[PDB]
Amino acid sequence: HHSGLVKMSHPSGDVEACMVQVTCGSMTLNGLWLDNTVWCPRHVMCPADQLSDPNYDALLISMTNHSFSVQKHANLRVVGHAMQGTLLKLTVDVANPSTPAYTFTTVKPGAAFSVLACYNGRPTGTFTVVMRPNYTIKGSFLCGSCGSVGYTKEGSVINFCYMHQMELANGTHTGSAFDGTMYGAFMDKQVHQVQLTDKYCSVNVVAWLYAAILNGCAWFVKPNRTSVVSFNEWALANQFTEFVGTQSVDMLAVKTGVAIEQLLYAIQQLYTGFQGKQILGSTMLEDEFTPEDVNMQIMGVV
Amino acid sequence: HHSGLVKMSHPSGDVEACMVQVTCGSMTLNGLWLDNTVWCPRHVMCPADQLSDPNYDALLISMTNHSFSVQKHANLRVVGHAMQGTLLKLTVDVANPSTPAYTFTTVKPGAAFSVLACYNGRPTGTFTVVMRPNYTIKGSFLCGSCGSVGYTKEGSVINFCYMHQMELANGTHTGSAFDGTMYGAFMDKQVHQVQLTDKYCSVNVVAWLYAAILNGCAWFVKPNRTSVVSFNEWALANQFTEFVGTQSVDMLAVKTGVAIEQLLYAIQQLYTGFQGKQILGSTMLEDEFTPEDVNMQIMGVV
Repeated sequence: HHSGLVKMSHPSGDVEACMVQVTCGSMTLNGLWLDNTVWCPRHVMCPADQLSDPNYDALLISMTNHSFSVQKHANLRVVGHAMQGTLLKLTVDVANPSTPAYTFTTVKPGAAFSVLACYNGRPTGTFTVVMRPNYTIKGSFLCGSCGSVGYTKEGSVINFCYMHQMELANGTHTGSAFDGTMYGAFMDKQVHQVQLTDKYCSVNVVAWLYAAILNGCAWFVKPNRTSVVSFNEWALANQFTEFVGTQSVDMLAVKTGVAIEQLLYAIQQLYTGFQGKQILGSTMLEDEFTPEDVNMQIMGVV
Repeated sequence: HHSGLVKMSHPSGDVEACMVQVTCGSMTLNGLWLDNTVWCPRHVMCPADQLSDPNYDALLISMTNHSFSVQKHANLRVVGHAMQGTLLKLTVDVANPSTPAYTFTTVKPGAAFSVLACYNGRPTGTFTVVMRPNYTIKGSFLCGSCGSVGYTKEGSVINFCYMHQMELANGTHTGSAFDGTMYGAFMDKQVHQVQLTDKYCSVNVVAWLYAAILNGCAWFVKPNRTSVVSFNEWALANQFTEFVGTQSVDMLAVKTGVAIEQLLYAIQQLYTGFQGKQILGSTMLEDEFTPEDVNMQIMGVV
């Protein structure tokens, strides 16, 4: 029985109309054109032959407005340049007439967001990811994809949360918030960097087990219960995040009549082994679907 | 090590500008507005209290142009109505100024395509699926989503291949081609229908194993070989599709130096058990990624 659960992205049209190409010297990547501002990663200033441990403060000073070329696939004349953390803020002379209603925000581990992968200012695909507990995402990014953006949507308002910067040695990806900070302890330097350990997102595992119940698959449900506090102590020893419930999890508990604390116990047992049984066609726990995804795609509740 | 492989959809903007709401009597669903034509599922004519085994020929005759209301979220005046298989073809007085370059086509089992899920003429998410060997897809569709469309893209040209019609008892979905035929032996009737058995898509499994090698995971590779002909005889007895190679598979064979016939042997062995080992973090074979996906997302080859 198919769960009805898929990796679902926001429609990308509104963001598509905001993507531009930014070139500086030997380097080309993507930017995001909102109002009179173009945001892009600051390593566009960096000579393609010196991306290792660059001095961005000095590269910045060396640039003038004419050092930047912004192109929509039109030329947008740059009339101002600034650096905020790991991002540039270029002011251009034309405001984007397709600028949507938007905010900036910072996404938290466990939460999902949509990504528009672009090359040369040209959108090429969209996908959705969860921010891992070690502040990477498991994306699909190649050379020339920096500046691609990740975003959520609430109603008509687009909440930009991510601008892609780099790949780590283990094939996962990270980038910046639009306040210029990198997610995690990462730096936009092409050198060896420690990576924090990943973890299962307990809340998303709970969501997944609820999805299974909503699909009639409930063999893992016993009357036994672990409290939230005792789960969280267990979790620290076991590479799960600590669980923090939400209203969306409460809704699932109500629709199913199965308590969070019964699924926490179930997780503790399934972690040691499924024992031949499957769950929604899987033999390991799934933490890539959020309580919100389950509520929306299975129950029609946004 | 993350493969770099994700479920990737085309950017949806071009199709978003083609979606409308179609209402007839008690029923509302989505349509696709290209040129002066709006396509939508024919059960929009069916009284919401009689969707079981309807007589569409008689419902059709009972309609006039004013029986249909088309709305873009504008009102498009209907000046012609026709039925082609399981689809209506409404002619409207305004041509869609955002009509992209397009074709119609029919997607084949194993092949991937992007879906724009809409409700009330309003796009709400996008995702990508593979056409299963029993001519269902594992989608995420609720009431009011009929008329959502699936499509591929070649360059700038959008190839429409699917208009959503129904959910089956096992939670999978099917619909029509734009020639009006349903995929498989399905009928657009809300009654019990046999369902063919699903199968692993051998070609996509081969793609997946190649992806694993490209990510450094090659323990399942032995010098042993099964020919294509002997695999295909095995496959019929084992709920795999018969394998049919393509140029995109040949490219992967060349990049890796590992022959198709070595991975066919590997599949025959992994089918009986992985034996504790994993493959790209999975303990079962994966057939949701195509040779094209692997070439594009891992190697930069379209």
